[PDB]
Amino acid sequence: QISVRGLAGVENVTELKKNFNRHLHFTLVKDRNVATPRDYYFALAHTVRDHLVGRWIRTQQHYYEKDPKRIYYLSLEFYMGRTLQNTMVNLALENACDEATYQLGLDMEELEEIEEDAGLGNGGLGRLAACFLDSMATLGLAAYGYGIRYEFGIFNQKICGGWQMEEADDWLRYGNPWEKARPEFTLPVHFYGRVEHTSQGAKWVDTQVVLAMPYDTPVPGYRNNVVNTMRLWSAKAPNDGYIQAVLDRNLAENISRVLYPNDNFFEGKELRLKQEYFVVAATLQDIIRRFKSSTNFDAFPDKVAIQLNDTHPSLAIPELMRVLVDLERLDWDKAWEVTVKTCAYTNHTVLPEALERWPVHLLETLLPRHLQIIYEINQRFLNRVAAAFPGDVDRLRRMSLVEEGAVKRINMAHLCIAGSHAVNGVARIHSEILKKTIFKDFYELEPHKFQNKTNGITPRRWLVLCNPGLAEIIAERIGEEYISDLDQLRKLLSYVDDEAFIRDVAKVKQENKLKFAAYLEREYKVHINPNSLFDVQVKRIHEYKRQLLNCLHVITLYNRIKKEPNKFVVPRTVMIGGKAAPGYHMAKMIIKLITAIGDVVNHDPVVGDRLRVIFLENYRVSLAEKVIPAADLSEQISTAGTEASGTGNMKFMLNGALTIGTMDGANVEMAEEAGEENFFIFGMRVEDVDRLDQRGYNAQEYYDRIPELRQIIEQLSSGFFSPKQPDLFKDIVNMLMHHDRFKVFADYEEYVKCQERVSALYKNPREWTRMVIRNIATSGKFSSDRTIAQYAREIWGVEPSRQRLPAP
Amino acid sequence: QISVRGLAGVENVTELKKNFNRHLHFTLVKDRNVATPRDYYFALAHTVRDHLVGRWIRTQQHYYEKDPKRIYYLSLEFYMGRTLQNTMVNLALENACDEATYQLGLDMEELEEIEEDAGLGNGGLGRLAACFLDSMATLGLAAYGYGIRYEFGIFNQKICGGWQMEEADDWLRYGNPWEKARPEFTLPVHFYGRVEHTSQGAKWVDTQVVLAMPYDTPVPGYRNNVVNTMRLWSAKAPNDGYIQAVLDRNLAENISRVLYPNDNFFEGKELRLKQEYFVVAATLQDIIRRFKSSTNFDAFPDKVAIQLNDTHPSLAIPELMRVLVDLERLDWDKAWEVTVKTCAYTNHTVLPEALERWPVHLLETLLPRHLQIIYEINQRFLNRVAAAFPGDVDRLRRMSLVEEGAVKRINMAHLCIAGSHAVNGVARIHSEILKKTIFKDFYELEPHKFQNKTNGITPRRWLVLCNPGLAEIIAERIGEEYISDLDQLRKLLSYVDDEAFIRDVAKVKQENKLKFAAYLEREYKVHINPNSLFDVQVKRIHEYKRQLLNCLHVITLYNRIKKEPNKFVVPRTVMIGGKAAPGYHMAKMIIKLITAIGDVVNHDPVVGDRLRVIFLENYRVSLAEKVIPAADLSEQISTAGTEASGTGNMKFMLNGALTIGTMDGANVEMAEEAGEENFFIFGMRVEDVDRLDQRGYNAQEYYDRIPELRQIIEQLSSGFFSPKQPDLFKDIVNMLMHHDRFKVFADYEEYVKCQERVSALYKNPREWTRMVIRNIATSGKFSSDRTIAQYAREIWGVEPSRQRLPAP
Ligand SMILES: O=C(NC(=O)c1ccccn1)N[C@@H]1O[C@H](CO)[C@@H](O)[C@H](O)[C@H]1O
Ligand SMILES: O=C(NC(=O)c1ccccn1)N[C@@H]1O[C@H](CO)[C@@H](O)[C@H](O)[C@H]1O
Ligand SMILES: *Cc1c(COP(=O)(O)O)cnc(C)c1O
Ligand SMILES: *Cc1c(COP(=O)(O)O)cnc(C)c1O
Repeated sequence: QISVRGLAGVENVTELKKNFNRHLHFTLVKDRNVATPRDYYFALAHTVRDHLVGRWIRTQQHYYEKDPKRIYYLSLEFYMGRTLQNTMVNLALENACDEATYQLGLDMEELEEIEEDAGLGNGGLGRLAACFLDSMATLGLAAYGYGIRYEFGIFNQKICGGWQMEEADDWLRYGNPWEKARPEFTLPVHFYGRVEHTSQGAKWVDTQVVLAMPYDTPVPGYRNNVVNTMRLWSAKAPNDGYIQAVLDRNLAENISRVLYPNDNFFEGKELRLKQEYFVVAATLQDIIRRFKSSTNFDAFPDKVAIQLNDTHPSLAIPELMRVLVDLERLDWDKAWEVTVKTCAYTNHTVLPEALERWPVHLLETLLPRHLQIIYEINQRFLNRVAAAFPGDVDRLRRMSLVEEGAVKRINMAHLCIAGSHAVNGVARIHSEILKKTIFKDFYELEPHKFQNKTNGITPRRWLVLCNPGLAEIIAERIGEEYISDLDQLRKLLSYVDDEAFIRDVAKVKQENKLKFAAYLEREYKVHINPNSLFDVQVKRIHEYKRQLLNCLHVITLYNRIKKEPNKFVVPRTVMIGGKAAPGYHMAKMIIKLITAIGDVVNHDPVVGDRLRVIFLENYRVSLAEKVIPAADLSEQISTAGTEASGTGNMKFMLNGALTIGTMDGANVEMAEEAGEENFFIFGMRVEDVDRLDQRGYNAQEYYDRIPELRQIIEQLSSGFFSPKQPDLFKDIVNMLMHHDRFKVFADYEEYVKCQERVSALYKNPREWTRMVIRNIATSGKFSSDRTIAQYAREIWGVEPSRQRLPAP
Repeated sequence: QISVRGLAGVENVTELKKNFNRHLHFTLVKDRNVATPRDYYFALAHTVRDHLVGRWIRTQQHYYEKDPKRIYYLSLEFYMGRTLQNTMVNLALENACDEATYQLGLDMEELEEIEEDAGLGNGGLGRLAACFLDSMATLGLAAYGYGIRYEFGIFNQKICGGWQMEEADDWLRYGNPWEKARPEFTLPVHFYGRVEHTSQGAKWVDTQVVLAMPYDTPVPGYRNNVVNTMRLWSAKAPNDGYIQAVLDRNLAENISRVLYPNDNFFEGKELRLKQEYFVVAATLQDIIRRFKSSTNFDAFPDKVAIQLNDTHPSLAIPELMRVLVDLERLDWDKAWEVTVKTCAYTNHTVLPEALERWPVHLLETLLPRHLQIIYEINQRFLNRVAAAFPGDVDRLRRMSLVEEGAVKRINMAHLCIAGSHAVNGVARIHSEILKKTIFKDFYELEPHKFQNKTNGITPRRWLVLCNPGLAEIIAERIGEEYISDLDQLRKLLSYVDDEAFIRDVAKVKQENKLKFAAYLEREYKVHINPNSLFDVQVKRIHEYKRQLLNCLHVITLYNRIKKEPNKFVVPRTVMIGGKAAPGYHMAKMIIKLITAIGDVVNHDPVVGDRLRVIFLENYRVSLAEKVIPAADLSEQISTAGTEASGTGNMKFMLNGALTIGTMDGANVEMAEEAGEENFFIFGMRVEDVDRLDQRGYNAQEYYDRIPELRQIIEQLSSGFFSPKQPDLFKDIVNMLMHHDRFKVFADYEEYVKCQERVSALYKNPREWTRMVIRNIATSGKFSSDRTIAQYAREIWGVEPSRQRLPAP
């Protein structure tokens, strides 16, 4: 049908049809009389999977022969979403499969909807890992993603009476056609026990053993015949009254049972610590085994790079030391040199409550040898600090890996910096903040360690897959090369005054909005006006992300309409979605508030279809692929200095939405690339927040001086949005008035004014679209291909390649 | 190579090779450079499985079109063993696959050894179900086996210091290529809750829900293109702080976790009750659904037969009543008529400690509606007893389904008889004992209900598969038709004086013994003399099976040798094997005794290779297939009246061993078929046991009057067989002397004398072999094809058919 989806050749279509029928018969054990749509999905998935296999085997064989430096990306989260369409895109099979299925009397799009999301992540950090795997394969790097195969991913969110309910995400129920179990490569992981000191070094004995069984998933590069591996570990009990002993095997296997959904607040739970060590110990054994199958660990850093996705796999540092010292019998200093040159650490937040600080007593019981190694690392590190800054006793306590207090804790971030040759933030402003504030002491000691690597997204999933209409109109003008070289989008600037292109851009957006408007009715029974401005804020629910500020604007628009009903206003559909961490009370209250506002606004006859407020249920990767292409306005309104980067922001920019946002995280670089004239920038900068903190933030001041703000708080307090429970939102009002860490009121005025300017531009479709073109055209920097090339050259010491491997 | 293994045609071999290579590549994601023997096994298994699929789909389609009466075999145990070779045999693919694998440079026999046993049973009852499935498919019956997919089957037995250790049987670790998960046919099962009475009947409310997910395994008939289904249910939690709720799903899923290994003593554990209801509730829903997919339940018994394998699925009776009365709204009397005509019950023991008597309080909590239904069944049943035997108040209490006492219990056997149109024992003597003793009252009320169905074994697994050498020499003389018509073996009587055949029979036995002798060295590092008489007792360890009597004979032979060292004795290898239930202390002591005897006997230089005592570790179906063809003497020495049938006895008879045995279970009919002159029959008959019980059994009498017996007990007591722990076997001596329910001493003299007669015949190879031929030739009655044809005609009301379905 469309050019970017590849050729539908006579031989390929015929071959796909017959392999489809073979799988339906032999693999699923069905015939056309009993087969359900789910059966058809699986037959197609198996058919597409077959095309990966040859390439997968020869890619790994190629790495064995060429022996390049291997990249190991360690993460507790891989937020993969669906695999079928992505695989078709990367193999150039989409049109052929669409044709083959059409001839069998099936709709491929309908079959795609059957696939479960692989929801093995919370949000941005997990999705970054997924985009990174795609880019590493596309750039021909010998890269492996290592994590945990959770049998339950991020919970499915149900909204019941306006409240979030959590439901188990049983994503493996019907099977996963993409993974291959590798029980033959099972490895032991040790827990508890105690340390003995012999004449020949320390020995970790009397341990409990849990088995780590790998499952391999193929990661295809974009049309280069490269297929890399994501290896996820599953926990298994070893085989050695009777009934209870068998039933107690569950305790060992609980390690890989469920993803921790708490992305706001560090909890210090033993099971989470077990998960972190489990992935680290199994992965490092696998790495060392592969390295030996090429005795001298001097070349270890020449052949291995380990990237730590936040501090979650930070135990890699003392585990590598443990193996090198205790098992390989290397001396401390040489083992340390190897460890530092091998490891690199990526930080994803500056918020102190999110930072991992493990109680010493927990590490003492679970990982006694690792604690001893951490103490030794700390002693030697502090000796270096003391020699560099003699007499600076406070610096010593500030930089210690061991934090003092009621409970002694290990600061995992300090451990990561000490044991890594590179530390990076995820956007320029974030990386600067690391050097100036939370890691200032470390920067002063080792300035060379600190880098920036601004985040990106893959344009395969986030343009070609989810927005084929836009990908096509772009390809018509500038060809197809931009898909793996997104900087080529700049060529679109010479079309900003092209009347045909302006019309095509706006048409693609309109089609996307109608498509999503119909999706909302068919699956959720909600009616929206597709002519309205689609105002979208989708991301996890956090106080810092300021969904509450959005809520205040919504109520402001409603109150203005009620005050002057017969005045024209630009119609809006305000959509907010995202999950709240199960333990986060305030975030759960925020969801309730959103739905409560919707209940009043959506049923006011005076409002009509001029304003609609919808809470987008169960926001996840598959939903993002639908809503983002449909959006007109992207809300990126975190308090300056709090969102390390954001990546949702980049997805919207690539897909033809304009951005209203603060100068926070990657928003700064986005505005810089597009030009500030082409962004809706408002609010305090980082410096303004700092000034207000020195003064002391007093919310009462804003309440007293802004009558429109006062009215909203009075409505919240009095029970306007909750007639049956008048004090329902007292916690929210209290926080806003007395305990607001994120200064919602301080940005309110400028936010509302800026929103008026958005409405003004939307009244002029031609000038709106021209600004959109200026955004899409400058979004190239935010490809994860760029990000990964920077990691490769500046951290891992490897060269990317767009050259294809020979096709089987 | 050999005729009975089928044709190895040029096209079939070429096709098998290419499909093997396809699976290795696409299914296993391997190439010849990395592939292990396990990979090769799986590639072959998938290749063979492909040949089943077409036949499986068209068999089920055939049943849909023809709508025959369906047979549902309900069992908590299916002891299947390995599937690969059995499938090749039944599809006539063995030679073709042997050739195909040979040309790929692989040994098929070596690959067969990689397959895990499906050990979903304890012993005879579980293996009977497996043989029955094979025969039902071979006889063209529309039959379904229903059970539980345990993730852990019968434990693997390790012997450590002479003691049994239990190891979890993780049979699914590497995957099961034979099963097909059917998550789309998942059904809810209810537990706990309470009963409400509305105007319109009873309602079971506030229940806990566990999901039942089916897994289907193909059951191929012997060369008739019939492929039936074994459906096994797996427990799943429904999808609806947070972390713990997810982890607690294990509690629901524990239902299908592990097979109860206690085959000696009923325990009354809640988890076992849950397992029993789980299989019953899911199965009955499936049956009713299939019946409706053909409103009037009058025809239900015309289209459905449910066979209860012991009382384990007895809840089928009140569950069917529950569904018909509470859900379908049929009146009680009509529902009862349908239930009785649908259900039939098979009893497998007379030992009172094995009989299921569930505490009322357990049923009250777990299954409150079922208890109410059971009480109502009981009331109406006792009203019939009272009308038939007026004034007989003791009969009323004896026949009650409710047993009185400290704890009230439900007698599940009484429930089964009341609710079934047919009750059968498993051998003629057993069925008679049921009518005369434990179910005498029920027989007097309803004589027409009581039947015999003598057990059998499948000659596919138990001759063709495990003893191809013997199957071939038989086929040379009488053709191949006997394999599905075992009565044809009688034709072999005209070869009893044939010198060529005598030589061939003895040669096949010698080859089997050398094969097994080498197996013992290669896998267990034990040396045996292949010229010795192979004296074998393999079966679960129970007091009633009298492994202890065998032990006494062994010690007698040892003591006789030590007394007269330079006298000639027929050399013997005495092999004993079998598992003890984990809680059965005496059975565990018996295993220790056997190994302890071996430790003394096997290392006595004066004995040499004239006597060897070996404990066969981890006895299971795959081991049975090896040892039985190698045996010369089969030990079937249970106290008369205690072994309901036995089936191991039949396996040995078919494979060319002579039998030393009591007149118990099926031994009686075996001797009858072969002639008593051709069996080594000894010991008390049932009547003799009864006479001794009236007198009172005094073991001291035997100890006082038999000097050889006295010496053995003195050796046991003094610590002759346990020098370091002199009183190790005091429990055994105490039981034998004071508390022996099974009268070991009473059969000792005749046993030893009879064993002398065995040794005498073994000295004359020609006459030994001629007696063997007389046994093999008359073993036809003991085919499960005969057994199943009798069930079909006399209980289920269906006609068997040897006619083949058209090949795809
Ligand atoms: O998503 C997360 N963390 C978590 O999900 C998380 C999970 C467990 C504990 C702490 N945390 N972090 C996000 O990472 C993205 C990628 O760099 C950035 O764009 C976002 O600015 C950042 O908030
Ligand atoms: O094997 C068993 N029971 C068990 O395994 C068992 C399991 C649980 C509870 C009670 N029991 N029973 C056996 O059944 C065979 C088939 O009819 C007969 O040949 C044997 O004589 C009989 O002992
Ligand atoms: C991109 C993405 C995120 C990250 O969004 P931010 O706005 O950067 O927090 C979270 N969840 C999903 C499903 C995503 O796709
Ligand atoms: C046949 C068989 C049995 C039954 O043997 P009996 O001697 O009849 O108790 C038990 N276990 C296995 C593995 C069998 O094959």
